[PDB]
Amino acid sequence: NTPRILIVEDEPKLGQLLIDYLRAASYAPTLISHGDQVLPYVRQTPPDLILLDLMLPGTDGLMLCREIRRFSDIPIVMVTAKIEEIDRLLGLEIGADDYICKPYSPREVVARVKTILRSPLIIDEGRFQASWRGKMLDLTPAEFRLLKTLSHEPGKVFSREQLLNHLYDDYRVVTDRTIDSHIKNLRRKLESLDAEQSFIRAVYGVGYRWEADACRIV
Amino acid sequence: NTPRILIVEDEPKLGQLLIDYLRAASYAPTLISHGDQVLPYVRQTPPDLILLDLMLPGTDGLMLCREIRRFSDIPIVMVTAKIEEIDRLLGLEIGADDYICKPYSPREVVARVKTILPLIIDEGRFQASWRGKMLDLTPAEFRLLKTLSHEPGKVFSREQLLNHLYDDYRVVTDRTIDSHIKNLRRKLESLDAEQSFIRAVYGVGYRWEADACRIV
Repeated sequence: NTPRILIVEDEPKLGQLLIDYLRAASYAPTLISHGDQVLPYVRQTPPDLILLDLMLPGTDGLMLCREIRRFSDIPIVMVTAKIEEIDRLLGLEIGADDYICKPYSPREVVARVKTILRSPLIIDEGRFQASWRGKMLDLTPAEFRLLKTLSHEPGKVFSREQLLNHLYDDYRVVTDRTIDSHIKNLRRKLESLDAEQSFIRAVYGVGYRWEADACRIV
Repeated sequence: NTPRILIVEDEPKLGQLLIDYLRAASYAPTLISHGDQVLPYVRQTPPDLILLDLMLPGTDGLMLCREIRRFSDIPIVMVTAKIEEIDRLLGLEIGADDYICKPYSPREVVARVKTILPLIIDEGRFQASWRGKMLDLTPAEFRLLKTLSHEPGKVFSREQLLNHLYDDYRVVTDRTIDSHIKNLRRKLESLDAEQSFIRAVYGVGYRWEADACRIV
């Protein structure tokens, strides 16, 4: 159960070469000698991608290309020139000032084929963004760290000193404000989206507590 | 004073074509057709970049490039590309499932070549620069720099500079005015020292003490 690729190529040597490269890339290559055979094959045995050699000038490639596109939206890679290997490049050491423009290699053909074939509170710490009921929140890095801290352990009272230590451990957080300022600001932005939800409770000298749902981390 | 680029191409049409495209990009192109000519040219008249076609007769470009790389670290682009296929495909509608496999065009290499190659404020792309050198400024530092330097000698209180940071929607920080000013001055003094940029007086405000900003 791997992606199958139909190679429409007349030249037998290159045809086999593309088969060798594609099969080695864990694909299922199939070769066709152009002509009438192509169309019914695409209808009965549809591939996941069509590698088509437009024998330019010819125009017979483009005509077949246009014919296939009429009844199917299967991706077609229109080969313009003659695909050749460059084994001279293999083993070549690339420095910091050595820029090698990509060749017209069967390797690069395989490469392009690979490219073509590819809790109301949600917090993503990979991109550092949060959302309440789907609505995005515009938070400063401190308001974010406090949001994730409280919402991860809901019903847990965090003292003002504890939250500071979560802000200290989080570089990308530099703050001249106080904890009370942030909590109000974060709550203000949360109440902007809801106003019907009890988000953060503040008991002086005791600490802050998240009184909403547990954040879902992505 | 523009970047000099050496083109090593044996094919005359593509050679002249690369010259035209590169010169149009405000560069200084020089074409060499033979492999025995380039090496002494790289010595006597060193270019800023070498556009080297991998496939030229007489001597292969790889033994040619290994030679240049031995006595210079000038950036070398290894070209394996040809002319572009216009007219044949001109007018064709390229769908989301239509992928064109074609060799690099002389337009594309010039594109790739380009990639390899006192106070001014461009409020468009939101950047600044002092004495040529660009400034890495946070949205608050930028807004503060423009506000202060637009009117040198004028005193803004911290209450007023807060009004500006509040009216700027690019600005979202956890820092105060005093920190941004300390920062903005720290980055300016990192460039050229002994030049007094911002003066801060408590209870009075802040004052830009240098030349005015040149906008856009």
